[PDB]
Amino acid sequence: PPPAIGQFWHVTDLHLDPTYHITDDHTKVCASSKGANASNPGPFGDVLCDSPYQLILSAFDFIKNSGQEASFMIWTGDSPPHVPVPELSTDTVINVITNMTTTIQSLFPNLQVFPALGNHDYWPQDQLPVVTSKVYNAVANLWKPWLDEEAISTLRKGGFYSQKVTTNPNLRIISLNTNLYYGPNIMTLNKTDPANQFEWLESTLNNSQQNKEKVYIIAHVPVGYLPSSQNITAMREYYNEKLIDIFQKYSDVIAGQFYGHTHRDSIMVLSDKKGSPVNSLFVAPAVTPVKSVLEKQTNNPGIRLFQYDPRDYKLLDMLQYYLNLTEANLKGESIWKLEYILTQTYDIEDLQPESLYGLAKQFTILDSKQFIKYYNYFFVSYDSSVTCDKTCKAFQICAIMNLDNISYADCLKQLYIK
Ligand SMILES: Nc1ccn([C@@H]2O[C@H](COP(=O)(O)O)[C@@H](O)[C@H]2O)c(=O)n1
Ligand SMILES: *[C@@H]1O[C@H](CO)[C@@H](O)[C@H](O)[C@H]1NC(C)=O
Ligand SMILES: *[C@@H]1O[C@H](CO)[C@@H](O)[C@H](O)[C@H]1NC(C)=O
Ligand SMILES: *[C@@H]1O[C@H](CO)[C@@H](O)[C@H](O)[C@H]1NC(C)=O
Ligand SMILES: [Zn+2]
Ligand SMILES: [Zn+2]
Repeated sequence: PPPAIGQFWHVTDLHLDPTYHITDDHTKVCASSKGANASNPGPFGDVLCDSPYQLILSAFDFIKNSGQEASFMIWTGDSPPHVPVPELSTDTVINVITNMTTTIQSLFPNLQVFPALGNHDYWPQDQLPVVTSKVYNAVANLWKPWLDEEAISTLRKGGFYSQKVTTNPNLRIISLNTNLYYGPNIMTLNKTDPANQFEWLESTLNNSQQNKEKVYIIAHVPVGYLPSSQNITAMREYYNEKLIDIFQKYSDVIAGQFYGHTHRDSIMVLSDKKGSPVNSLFVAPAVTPVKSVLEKQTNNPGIRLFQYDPRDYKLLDMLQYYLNLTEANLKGESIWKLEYILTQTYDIEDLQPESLYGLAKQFTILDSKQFIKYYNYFFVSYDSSVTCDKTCKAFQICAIMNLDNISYADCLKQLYIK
């Protein structure tokens, strides 16, 4: 039993659409909808539209009014909205990051925050470079009030840094720019090691290894396989394999990992080369509810809070908060509710890797009531009469339990493939 509980927030993929507004021509409500009629728009947004400022605002207002205390906050990026490149620019990107960064800093003057860059936090999107740049330097200025000179230094070099936490200074947050590894990123094609991030990672980890230090990885694009499709890593396979090895090697140091990018609530469990679970990974869903017209599903906006043991930074639990957008628009109020408490709904001990690996196995049971939950929660309770066939479920399961491609294919073939 632990004598006090550490808590920190994780917010991601804010995707602000400064255009949003209610008007009678639903093609004009928000530029992110790209000309489509916004399905049923309200003051807190629309499924076809990125986040109106007031949604983003209510999310942070709920945190401040939450009645939870927190040592820090993790912010995994993607702040500009989904509109085509010509419609945007480097300066707009920066104004948007600036607004977010300021808005947070105003409401949370005393709170430390550790950002990571996402793939839309650049113009043109996804083209995050190896060497310094206007955006990298822009954010370094904006995030000074939360970071070292040492941190800040590397931040401008290639979009990344690492940082002891003020209120727990043997906890080091490592913020990675995994956008360097994202498919669409033309800057990094054919590069052995973009911005020497692997070198610096291997280096930064090895260093924490010795100094009795625990590490939390923060980043935007997760490692592993995208769970709602077949044999597609989120990053470039090549890098995913490379990163997994690194995490394998130093898993004793890493006490948790945290990502966004997918806009969905997901867990993953890294196993050692031997096949034994050794690191827990957590992909938090987005604040924006945005989606394609052809897509049945999306997320409800979401916000989450983690719990740790201040001694070893072991992960005790996670509480997932959300907005029932439809309701929130019907009432025209920000009723940020609690969706679930992780150890409660799944009836497991903690967030250790063995704990979660065990839950994963329970999912594999024919008609697992457990997996059913996990799939409601996967789209942040968005439709709850939602269902899932054997194949989709297989693609989820394998993703949760297999991070590198050997073991992901074994899991796929095992049951069954073209
Ligand atoms: N509404 C949305 C928005 C993004 N996505 C997916 O999640 C990822 C989100 O990346 P961005 O947030 O950088 O667009 C994309 O790879 C996209 O395929 C989705 O499935 N539904
Ligand atoms: C941020 O953006 C929104 C709309 O674009 C505006 O109403 C809000 O006041 C701005 N706030 C800051 C701190 O820039
Ligand atoms: C949007 O809404 C109006 C009213 O339903 C409709 O007549 C019009 O065709 C729609 N336009 C598009 C692009 O969907
Ligand atoms: C999975 O994807 C990679 C493409 O990156 C491919 O080379 C590999 O052969 C594929 N595996 C299967 C089972 O098709
Ligand atoms: Zn995003
Ligand atoms: Zn993204």
